[PDB]
Amino acid sequence: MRAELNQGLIDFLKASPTPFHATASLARRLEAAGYRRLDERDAWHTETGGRYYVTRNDSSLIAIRLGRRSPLESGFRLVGAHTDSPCLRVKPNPEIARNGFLQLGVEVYGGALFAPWFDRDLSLAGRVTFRANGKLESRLVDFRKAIAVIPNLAIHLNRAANEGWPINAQNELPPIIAQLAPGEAADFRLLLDEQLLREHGITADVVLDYELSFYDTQSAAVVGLNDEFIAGARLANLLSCHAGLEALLNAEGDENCILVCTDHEEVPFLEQVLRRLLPEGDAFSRAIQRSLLVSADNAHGVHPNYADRHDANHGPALNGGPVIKINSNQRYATNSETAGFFRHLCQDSEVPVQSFVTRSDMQVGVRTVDIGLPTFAMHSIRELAGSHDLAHLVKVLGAFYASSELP
Amino acid sequence: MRAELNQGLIDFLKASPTPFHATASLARRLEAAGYRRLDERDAWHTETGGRYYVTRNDSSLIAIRLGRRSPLESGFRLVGAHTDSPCLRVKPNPEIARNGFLQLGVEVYGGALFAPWFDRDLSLAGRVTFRANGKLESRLVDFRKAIAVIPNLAIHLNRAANEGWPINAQNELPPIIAQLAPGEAADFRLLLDEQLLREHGITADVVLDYELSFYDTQSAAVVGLNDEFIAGARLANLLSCHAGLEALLNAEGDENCILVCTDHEEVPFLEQVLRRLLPEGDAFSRAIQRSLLVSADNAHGVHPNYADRHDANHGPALNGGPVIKINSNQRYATNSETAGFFRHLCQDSEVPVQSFVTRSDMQVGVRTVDIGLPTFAMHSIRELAGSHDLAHLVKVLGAFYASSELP
Amino acid sequence: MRAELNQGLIDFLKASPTPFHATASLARRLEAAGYRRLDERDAWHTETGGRYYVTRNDSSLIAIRLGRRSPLESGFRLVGAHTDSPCLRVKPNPEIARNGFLQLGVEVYGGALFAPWFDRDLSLAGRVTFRANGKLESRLVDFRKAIAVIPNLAIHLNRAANEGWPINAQNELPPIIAQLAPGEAADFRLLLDEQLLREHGITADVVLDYELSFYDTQSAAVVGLNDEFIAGARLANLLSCHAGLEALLNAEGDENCILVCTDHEEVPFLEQVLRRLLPEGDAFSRAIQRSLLVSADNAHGVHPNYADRHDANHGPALNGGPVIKINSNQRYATNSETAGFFRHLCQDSEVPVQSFVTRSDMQVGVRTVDIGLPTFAMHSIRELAGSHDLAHLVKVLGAFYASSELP
Repeated sequence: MRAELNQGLIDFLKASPTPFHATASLARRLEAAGYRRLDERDAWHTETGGRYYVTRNDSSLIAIRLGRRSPLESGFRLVGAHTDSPCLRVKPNPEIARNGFLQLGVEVYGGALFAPWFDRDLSLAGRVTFRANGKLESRLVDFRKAIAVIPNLAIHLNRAANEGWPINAQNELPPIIAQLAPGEAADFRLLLDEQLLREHGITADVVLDYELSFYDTQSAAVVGLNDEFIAGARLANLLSCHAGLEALLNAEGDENCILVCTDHEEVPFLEQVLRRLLPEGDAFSRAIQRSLLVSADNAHGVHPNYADRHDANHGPALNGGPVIKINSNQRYATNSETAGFFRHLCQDSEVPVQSFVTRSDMQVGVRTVDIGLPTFAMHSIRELAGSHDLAHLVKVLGAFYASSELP
Repeated sequence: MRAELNQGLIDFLKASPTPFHATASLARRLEAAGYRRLDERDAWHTETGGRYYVTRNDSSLIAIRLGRRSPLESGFRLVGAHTDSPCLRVKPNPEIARNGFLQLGVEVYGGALFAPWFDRDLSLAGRVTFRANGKLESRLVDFRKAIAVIPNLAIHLNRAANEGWPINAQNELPPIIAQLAPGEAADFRLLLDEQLLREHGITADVVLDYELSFYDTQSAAVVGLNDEFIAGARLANLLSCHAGLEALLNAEGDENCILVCTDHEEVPFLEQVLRRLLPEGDAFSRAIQRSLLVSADNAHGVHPNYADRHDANHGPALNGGPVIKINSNQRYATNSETAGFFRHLCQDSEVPVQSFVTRSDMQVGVRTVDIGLPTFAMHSIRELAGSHDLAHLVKVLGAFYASSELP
Repeated sequence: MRAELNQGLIDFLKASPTPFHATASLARRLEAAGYRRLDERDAWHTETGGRYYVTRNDSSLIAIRLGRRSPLESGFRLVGAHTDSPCLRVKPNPEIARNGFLQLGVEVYGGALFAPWFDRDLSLAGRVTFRANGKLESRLVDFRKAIAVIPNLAIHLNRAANEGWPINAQNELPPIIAQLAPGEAADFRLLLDEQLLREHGITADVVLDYELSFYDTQSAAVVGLNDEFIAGARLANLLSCHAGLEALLNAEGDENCILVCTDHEEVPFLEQVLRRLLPEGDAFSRAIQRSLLVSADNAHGVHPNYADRHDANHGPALNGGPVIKINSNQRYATNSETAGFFRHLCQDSEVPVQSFVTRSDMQVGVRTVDIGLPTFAMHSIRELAGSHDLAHLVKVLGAFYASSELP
């Protein structure tokens, strides 16, 4: 699957600057493929062999493909990933006016590496809540244009820059967006009002509150001498969202398949949705003990400039296939049964597979295997992954969704 | 003057990833406007009204517009800038093969800020010297494609990351360009030999040596909510080269005008060229003491996130015009006469002008005014300047080239 | 409201030295309003228009108003607060007899500020479990009288006292209660036995175990030149409990309303109670996704003597209204929809509203808005809040409970 798979990823990442936009993008694909949307507030609706999806807070999405087999006989095959990434979010009273500039105060979301955010052309996107015609409403907004930058202090006025300093997020991260005339008031909510007009044809009476992320206007791209790598924001964790969605949509077989993409993994929806697909009593527990969750988030590749940060025996290579993550050591994480099963699926699929244990010096109750695609620069504004690995992941996720018996 | 000057800047930066490429791009524009090349190795016959340029080492360039009066009487009007910028250069035996990767060893050129170089899509460009058909030759090469990246270490594996660490250039900076093998051999010279074929049709007996810089594939761009800023690598000092050239080519009047763009700022040609424009004896000193040099670098704008790093009285603004830079501790730097003359040309041109001396706790013999366009993130891989400043500098350098005479 | 409201608070604080006493004070008010206690051990027979409350461990309480529309169509309006505060609790073998005194060993509960506990007139209260007539029983006890003090070491014997020292909880906090005329054994359980007699007229065979907090005998009070402030212990979080209860008892409309006042916030009852209010299966998830929780905890006012400890843009004022708390790094916390809904509710009730994110350098699945009354000196033994703010919160919580539409 190429190449086409990698251009698909690049398009998905571009359409998905934010968990909201990721979720909307997953949704449009689910709907083009015949999946029907359920609202949790309504009575469902639900039919053996139906394909459905449900969202929560417009930022988390569960897709459900019911098969022929009873879950009380065959369980579910669940794939889990997450729609959020570390980033910079605009504060609720954000306007900072100094030395002729307008800046926006930000809060750090997740474990963001701060340095990489400097000297990048940033735009802004996310959810805005407002009142129009007596109604409380929300829409998504994406400025698209490069409107913000967080410049570094020049080396000439910060000479031990390369010796390193403790980056103060409060002081140092606020992006510059404009210059103000001598002259003039700053109103960020008025700018969101203008953006609602331009993007949706809507005129808000009052803009109330928002969840708006800065993001890099540089698109993801295949890089390297033989196109071995992909570079881009949000590879952790939209690459897995995309892989999982692609495997669900192409899935063969008779199994009950679930794709769970949740928000806030960088900080009950699944349980609550699964309990609604089941008769109650002992059904939930019987279904779950026959099920398996493949929990897909990125792993660290052994980095050649920082090799000793890895276990010599457990250094995953980019383009070396999914990594089974061991920490034995957490409750419902990889164990011998789930690791073994996954490992056998890889060999059946002719996909190489790696191992990684989190190095010796540095809830529904479903069995799980924790897996990751090897990744460098995790939590930077621009990460690096293998250009062969999306294909490997989609293939092994497809095999999982069609798999007959678990361990 | 609007988009056109800024778009012209963006095109010039994109054609000029290296001092060699900058020189070649200035030479092509000068030839298109009728300037002819003088070879330093040969006798020159130079006339009143002539338009010439001369290069040295293919990385430095002086353009000469002779007016109707001898420089012995009317002097020269010189604008100085530089073709080089801080960057990373490939070492002469650079292949590093570890953890399945091919990396290239690099040296830091100039006072580069290291951090901003991480997680960027890099290409490579510069001079290659080789033997073809027993002839020693050189050409320029630019791979164009993003073939390299210097990944950050993931936050998970470098958790104090945001608290700063002294980046080790020898260990941390070598870019990844490919995956090998095994036991595939790596030969960078062979790779240059292929690029010589692909780009120039040239076969090459042996590739001997090279001067190659990594550079960002992301183009420069107008950014900001009201398009107030320009972001790009090499704004220091290519912005000034371009302004000077645009001023030289368009300047009214008939003065003796010189544009000097030299390599190895950031670390005799001028004197040796200008001597050859004059008769023997005392002519040189006479013309020089009637001349004035505007030495155009970039200045630090007062940064709103780091504002107390400037003098409170001498904080220049992006888009507030050229800055006259004072340093009494020189050389032949700005003095009252040269600063006065510049300040008066600005007022006549209706261009605003600023001043700047450093915080008080931080040779031909030609009189000089040291000026700069205000700039943030000097010596990063991506700096920021004002989108109105280019027009301002071109106007005033234009008035300067048209001046008779001196303060 | 007034004035009455503030005296009502002062009285509630006085009757509520412990989570057990706060719970019994809420219970008594709820019974006098006609709400009826449901026992979690029993099957419930629950009716539209009902009026109920349930306690667990005698220290958490949930009050329920059932309206005539089903929660499946209209959701619940929940307000959450907590009955506990940081304090010093008596150890299980606590008698310390030294230098002629009797002291009681203490445990620190919550993140209490130590310094403020010194040089205060303390009493003692809480739950005593004992055997009387062979049977195992609990009662609440409150000594009322100032029986304990934790004195500072004098300046003369601690001359660097004002330069700060690390207060050791084990050694420095044990309060003095008496002098032993030795004599003379020290038996705390006997003392507790005498208090049971004095306060309840029961005679106890043996005192087994207890949960006893020291607390300040100084009543809460209106302070300030214009009576702008309220000072007293436990304003975090008994102000919110009080305001919630007042809002619930006076709420207009007939919506489904919950007041949840839980123990141990400072360190499943809600979920387990809500399920019993609904039919089987899908009713729970439907009701919840239609519900909203206003989670009411004190927030930090910007302190004029320590202002830079706030974001200069998000520095909430005492008497400036409830504060909407934003922290994007929490799963079911304020979001743009719940913030916006609450912001508009305040504007519609004519109540001023503020926002707070922290400085950037510093589970039933219900949607939530986290709010707080601006406060100084949490969690001292004596905190400070605005004397207008209780009125603001009671109004806005009234409007929420009377609100048909939820975000």
